[PDB]
Amino acid sequence: SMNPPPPETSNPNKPKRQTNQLQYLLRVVLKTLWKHQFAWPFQQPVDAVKLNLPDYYKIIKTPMDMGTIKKRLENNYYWNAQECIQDFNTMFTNCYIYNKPGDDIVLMAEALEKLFLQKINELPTEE
Ligand SMILES: Cc1noc(C)c1-c1ccc2c(c1)[C@H](OCCO)N(C)C(=O)N2
Repeated sequence: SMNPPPPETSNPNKPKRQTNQLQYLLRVVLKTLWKHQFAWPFQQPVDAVKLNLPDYYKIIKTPMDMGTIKKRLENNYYWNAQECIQDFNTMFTNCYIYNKPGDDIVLMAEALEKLFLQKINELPTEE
């Protein structure tokens, strides 16, 4: 029923870094997806109470959303690009797992992912 606490977006005991790749992830990748017309359902954790989806957090045990990702990048939560790329993949994967292959939300995720894969194809090599 109730929503779980959201994923953490800072942690005093987790080592922080900024790499040119993480800068690219925030400035080009996140920026491009965030502003997209299909971004809004992904800009914050799935609110399963408000959506009336009691099974969401019985099914999805590794939630992720772009709001969480944006804050992680802003806080320099990550050590490397892979951690961030992983968060995006988890977000898309959760969507494809919970929802049916027809669904608008799935089609939305697919277009965002297609864009994601384009931008990530041009990730710079490290400075
Ligand atoms: C993301 C995600 N992954 O699995 C689910 C379910 C979502 C999701 C999150 C928020 C919303 C919706 C779906 C839903 O559909 C949005 C597209 O119609 N809706 C009507 C809405 O108001 N917000």
